[PDB]
Amino acid sequence: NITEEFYQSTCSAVSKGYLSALRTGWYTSVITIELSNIKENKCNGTDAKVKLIKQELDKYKNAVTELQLLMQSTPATGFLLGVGSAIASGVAVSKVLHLEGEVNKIKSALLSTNKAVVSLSNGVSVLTSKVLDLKNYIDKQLLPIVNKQSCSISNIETVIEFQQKMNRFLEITREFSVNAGVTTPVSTYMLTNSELLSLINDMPITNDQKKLMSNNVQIVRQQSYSIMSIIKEEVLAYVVQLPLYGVIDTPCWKLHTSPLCTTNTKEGSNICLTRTDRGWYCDNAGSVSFFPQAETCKVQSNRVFCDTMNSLTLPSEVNLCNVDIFNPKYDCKIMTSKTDVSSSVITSLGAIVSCYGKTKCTASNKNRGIIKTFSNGCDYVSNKGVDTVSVGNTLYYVNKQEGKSLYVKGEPIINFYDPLVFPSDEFDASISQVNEKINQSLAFIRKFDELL
Amino acid sequence: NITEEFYQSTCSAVSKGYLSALRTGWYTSVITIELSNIKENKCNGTDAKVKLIKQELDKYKNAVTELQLLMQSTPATGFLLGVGSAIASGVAVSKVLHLEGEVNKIKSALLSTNKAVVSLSNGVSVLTSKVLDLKNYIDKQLLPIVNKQSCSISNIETVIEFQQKMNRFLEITREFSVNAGVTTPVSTYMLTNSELLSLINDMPITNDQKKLMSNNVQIVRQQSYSIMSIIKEEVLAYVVQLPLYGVIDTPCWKLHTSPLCTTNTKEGSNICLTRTDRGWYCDNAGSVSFFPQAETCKVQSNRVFCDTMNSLTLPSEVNLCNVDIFNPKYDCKIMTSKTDVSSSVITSLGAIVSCYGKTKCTASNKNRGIIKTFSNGCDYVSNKGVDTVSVGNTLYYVNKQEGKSLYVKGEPIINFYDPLVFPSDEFDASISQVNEKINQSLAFIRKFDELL
Amino acid sequence: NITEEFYQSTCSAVSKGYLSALRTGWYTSVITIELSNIKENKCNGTDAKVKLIKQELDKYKNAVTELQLLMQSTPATGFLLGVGSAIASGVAVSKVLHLEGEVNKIKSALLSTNKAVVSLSNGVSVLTSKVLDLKNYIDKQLLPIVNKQSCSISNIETVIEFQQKMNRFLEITREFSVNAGVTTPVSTYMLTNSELLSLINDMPITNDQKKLMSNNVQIVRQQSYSIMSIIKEEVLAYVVQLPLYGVIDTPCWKLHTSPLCTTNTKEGSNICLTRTDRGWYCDNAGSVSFFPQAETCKVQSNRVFCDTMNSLTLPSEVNLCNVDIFNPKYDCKIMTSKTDVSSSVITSLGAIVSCYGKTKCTASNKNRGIIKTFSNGCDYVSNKGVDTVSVGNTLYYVNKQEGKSLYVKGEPIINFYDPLVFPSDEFDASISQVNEKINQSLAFIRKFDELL
Repeated sequence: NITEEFYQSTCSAVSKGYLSALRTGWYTSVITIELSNIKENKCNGTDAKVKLIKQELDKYKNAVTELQLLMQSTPATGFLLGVGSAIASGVAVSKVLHLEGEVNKIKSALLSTNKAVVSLSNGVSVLTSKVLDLKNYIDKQLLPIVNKQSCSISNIETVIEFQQKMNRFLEITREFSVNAGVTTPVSTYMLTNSELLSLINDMPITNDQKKLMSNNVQIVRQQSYSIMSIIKEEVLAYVVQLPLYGVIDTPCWKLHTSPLCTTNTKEGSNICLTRTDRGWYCDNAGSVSFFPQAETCKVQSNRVFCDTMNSLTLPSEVNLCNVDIFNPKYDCKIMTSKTDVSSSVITSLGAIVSCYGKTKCTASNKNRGIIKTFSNGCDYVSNKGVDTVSVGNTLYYVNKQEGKSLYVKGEPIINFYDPLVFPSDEFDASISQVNEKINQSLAFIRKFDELL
Repeated sequence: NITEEFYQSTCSAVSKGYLSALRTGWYTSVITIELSNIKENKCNGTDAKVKLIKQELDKYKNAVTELQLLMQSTPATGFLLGVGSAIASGVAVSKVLHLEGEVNKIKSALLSTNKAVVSLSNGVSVLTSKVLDLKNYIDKQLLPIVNKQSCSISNIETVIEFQQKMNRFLEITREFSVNAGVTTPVSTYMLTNSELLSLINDMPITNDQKKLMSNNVQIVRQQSYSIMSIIKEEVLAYVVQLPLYGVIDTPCWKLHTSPLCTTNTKEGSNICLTRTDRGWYCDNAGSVSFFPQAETCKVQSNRVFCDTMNSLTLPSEVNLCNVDIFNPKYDCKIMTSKTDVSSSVITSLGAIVSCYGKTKCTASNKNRGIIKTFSNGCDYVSNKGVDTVSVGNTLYYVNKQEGKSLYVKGEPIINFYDPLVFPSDEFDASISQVNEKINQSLAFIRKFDELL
Repeated sequence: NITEEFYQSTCSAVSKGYLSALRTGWYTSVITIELSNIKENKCNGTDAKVKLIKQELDKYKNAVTELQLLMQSTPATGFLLGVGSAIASGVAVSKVLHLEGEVNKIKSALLSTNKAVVSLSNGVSVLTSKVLDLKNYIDKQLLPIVNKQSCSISNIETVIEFQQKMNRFLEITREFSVNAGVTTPVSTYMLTNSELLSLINDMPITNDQKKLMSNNVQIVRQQSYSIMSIIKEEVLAYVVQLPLYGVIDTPCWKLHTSPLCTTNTKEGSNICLTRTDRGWYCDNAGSVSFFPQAETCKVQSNRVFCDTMNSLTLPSEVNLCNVDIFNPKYDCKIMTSKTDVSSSVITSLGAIVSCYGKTKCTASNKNRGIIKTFSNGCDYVSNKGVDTVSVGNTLYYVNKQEGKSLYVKGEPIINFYDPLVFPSDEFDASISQVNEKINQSLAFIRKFDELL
């Protein structure tokens, strides 16, 4: 389903067999945990069971005061990408929860059922859920024991039952403290698989997005956030910021670039060219979304998950950069220099190899050994036969993803540019920029020749 | 308390309502944990309690030898920032602890009280503390049981008591192994809240810094380090590198830049300008501290915490860059190019929006929907009315921090520069650099015209 | 054993007392854990022990289904470095394990002994091991209890024995879920010290590499990967990708660069020069390996561990850049600008200090206070006397590593270049590039003077 074409003219390759899943929104859900006020009780004794229960209660109290310590702390966590607050919706919902009666309203609403829809003070309604019931255990089967009337423990079963109806509050508090209240990815302790699926079921997305997020809950967790919101009264509420995917089943292709120099035998004076448009290109609505940072975009089988916050808006004519560089519809972006370095780029369905100078290049195999030797120039081999490629000192491994590969032979575009008037200081210039500079220099030389 | 002013001339905004807290030093404290030499004992049996105790002792021995495994391992963890060793003081204190009799001296000093001041071998005195007492349990209430004379366990209370007077050694050892001996931020297991506050109380800082670090212990942990130092004899010592704040209650302002191009209708030939001085500007003593990396600086309410290691020293005249770009006192830094891209910058008290070409721009609201439409040019709206802003394909969320915003209307400085002789290759140039280049080109053309 | 020489001509320093350990391959080993199919059993009761056992079994089932959730998820995790898949070998071994009968073959092979060599379906034989035996406990001492015939628990010893013959499956599953199936560094829970040493013993490396990796198992863990491979039948297999070091005991030196400007008293017109070749330089076979990213290379005492994937191949003549910049054998790389900034670089055996303009510079000591004051110009002091250095607003700490330092006095190379025709826009140019630009400008001026 994944097809790859390599263009020898620009030493770039694309993979147009991918399906898109772009995050175009945020969904906030409040998760509450009921707590108990046992700090007043101070049951103590020389008995081993009493000491163990006291230590467990001390750990619980430490966790509670350490969560309360985060209450007075605001939560917060290529060059043209810009900046943005990814957790802004979560902190807004937290601030809306910070008002006086919202805790009382959430308790009154959740006092009947586990999951309910609550209208907040700002007019925005968010789904609310209760995951843990610690009060129902402490105040009913532990509070009489901790009370000073008895201050005695019958058996170790009680302390183990407490540890197990706990340990989860402990891990949640530890994660909140380590991640300063903003934790990503959301762990299973913070939101288990069943509760996550239930929350996805009641989200107002459509059936296709529901199925997609149910089949990629790991990516959902990786693209989610959990922010500490309130610790007041006898409840603990933290907001989960689930992603919203509004772009479903649309074409996307990843573009890989490798530097292409000239084949001059001299050590110097070897001009070079490289394309500065690496990343994913997703189409959503009459335009192409550019994702320069490949780390923010995750690939699951044939489906790619990308974040629109770290994205750039480009016109639909950017696709012509792959077929015709000198097309007038769009201005392709290139980088110019003459550092004759040797390097190779590993692709999903192959490996672009371009070693220059006195650097060897071997495409080895796990059984037949070396099967291909590269000369001076851009080259590309599909992963059907070659398992790993070696460039000089390095030993790169080629991904063994199944698919089809295509080779588009063409004359390199660096052979059409005169090295005498070739600028080698461009960092983020374009084809039009380089053409204008070359024309300026050539016309300068022409007018000098005419004046002489 | 936070005020923001936006300048239309340079498409930059500042927020001068912040208070500074700069780290200008390091404080090292040694924390010791007593251990026991049970490796000689090999009590075993078919009883379930004996097997459980043996497994717990095996886990303890594994933790001990895994900490001893780190003994023979040295600990170690915009372009003009430079390099530096953040844990150099900690490794120096560790090396000073590595001498022969320092372990014996620390044991003799801490044998009486929990916290004491110890003069080291290098003449530097550091506060020392003992957080765990595992020897007092193992050698007094467990050693007779583990001894081969009995090799029998009366009840499961003993194994649970051991697990709980432990599990903390376990987590500490796991964190040390995961983080290669240098862990940051310091977890509550490594230094609890009470011990951290006690250590802050005896630090020789003044009352203001004491109160500030007591109210921001989360930031203190985030800016602290814990380095494994020694595992010898029957003690385990690791050094905690707490930050020292020598700059308290001084003005600081964060500056945000957005690219500003021309409003030409052509697809190309659209010159642009951007300021390359993003980051925080803190004044400490007759100078401004520049922090290009915003990740290293953390904001807590109206107080900002910054690290002087990743800082640059700038004269006090750098403030004039906000009011008068062409002031002769200081040379403002700008970036020149003509890639007409569309992007927006989210600010603390608003959002700077600058979309260019055929890219739409809407400032939506959670209740009234779209409330503002942006034309071609730099613009800025305060977060009082707009909740989220959308640029083309993206959907950015505006922070809802309370404050005041100001708009300073002015003619853009790109309208005063001729695009014909405008350089578009500058990456880290300045106003003087661009003026010199433009003057050179203009004088070149002038002298050609005079020669013809 | 570590010697450092500082060159005043280029304001760069080297440390040639290091020994190399380069990773030139990957070793994959399959680790299997036996599981049991208890999901059919649904023993329940009002007894406290029954409830505790049911909760433990529910936690085990949640861990199992959460590991099964990762089954349908492919695992995946200066400008001339290129890209590459570090876990490609691991995912290839996982795909080879994905075939039909490979699980049955691995079970049949491991049914007799703990560690055995297994020929895979692709013809590549990998060492296989079994670390946990959970089936031998559950199906023999727990299954009769969980069976509906009794559904009763005699004592809490059973549940504690289960928790302890577990908790490790729990931590492994939690780490796999947090790290999306690809975890690095490999924790001790995933591969303990004894099993790691045993695996190193049977690896086909030579004795020298065996000893080196046995003495640096922390670095081995830091440079290793653990990838979820299969969860089928009643076994759980995850592949460990250990590093292979094929370059042993070869010279390596780290090069540090600091900007060096002119000593002009004017605020502007102060040209500067900086070398853009920071990083480690390791020799392996007739060539020098360049590692621009210092984060990927770790230093252990006098031995440096580097990754060849993030490396560049350079000729052996690159060593001449340290002694003779203008040597014709190799073209040294420099950066040109005139931003007169003040900064210092902390070195292993000293600190290169270069502050320019009105910025103070003090080299303080822990006992004698300030011992040295720097004038305008590049300077370097060995860590023998100075403990910490201060540049303007900053307070940098100097590493106290023992060694020898050398000072090579020389005239700065910026004094040989005319500032009038000095280009100040070069980002990654070379000495030849700057010389060509200067010669072009000078010849242009010459021919103008001759024409006038």
